[PDB]
Amino acid sequence: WDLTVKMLAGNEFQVSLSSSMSVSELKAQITQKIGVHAFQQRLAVHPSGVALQDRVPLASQGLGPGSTVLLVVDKCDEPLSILVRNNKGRSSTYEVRLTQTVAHLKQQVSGLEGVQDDLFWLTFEGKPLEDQLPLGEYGLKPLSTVFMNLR
Repeated sequence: WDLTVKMLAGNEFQVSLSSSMSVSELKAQITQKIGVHAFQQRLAVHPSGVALQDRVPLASQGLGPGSTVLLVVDKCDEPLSILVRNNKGRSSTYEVRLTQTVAHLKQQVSGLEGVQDDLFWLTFEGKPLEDQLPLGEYGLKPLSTVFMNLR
């Protein structure tokens, strides 16, 4: 599957989807082309401008081989205030950026809570956060609540 990507603020380039033919794989190929995090990519159908739905298959949104998608990169990486609730249900406020790793947040929580980093993990809406992934890949927002879970 070969697709044209047209960036509003710049270049047009080709990508190939040879695995899942999903939005997730389209975003990953764009990362290889322009070095931008998947969670910062905004995509629409060319030329309608209708936004891509992140869980609907590409085939059902009018897209396949030879289709064109519009791409813009969200320029926003300002700090945002989230909550992390400790083992006793006490929440503390943390300033994070979506380009920081889960490991960055775990360092902040480790210091404020006084719990060595390997004695806990973090969950958002029940899903575990992985140290190496950016906070942005979990859809954290201003006022998101994250849970500290002890071993």
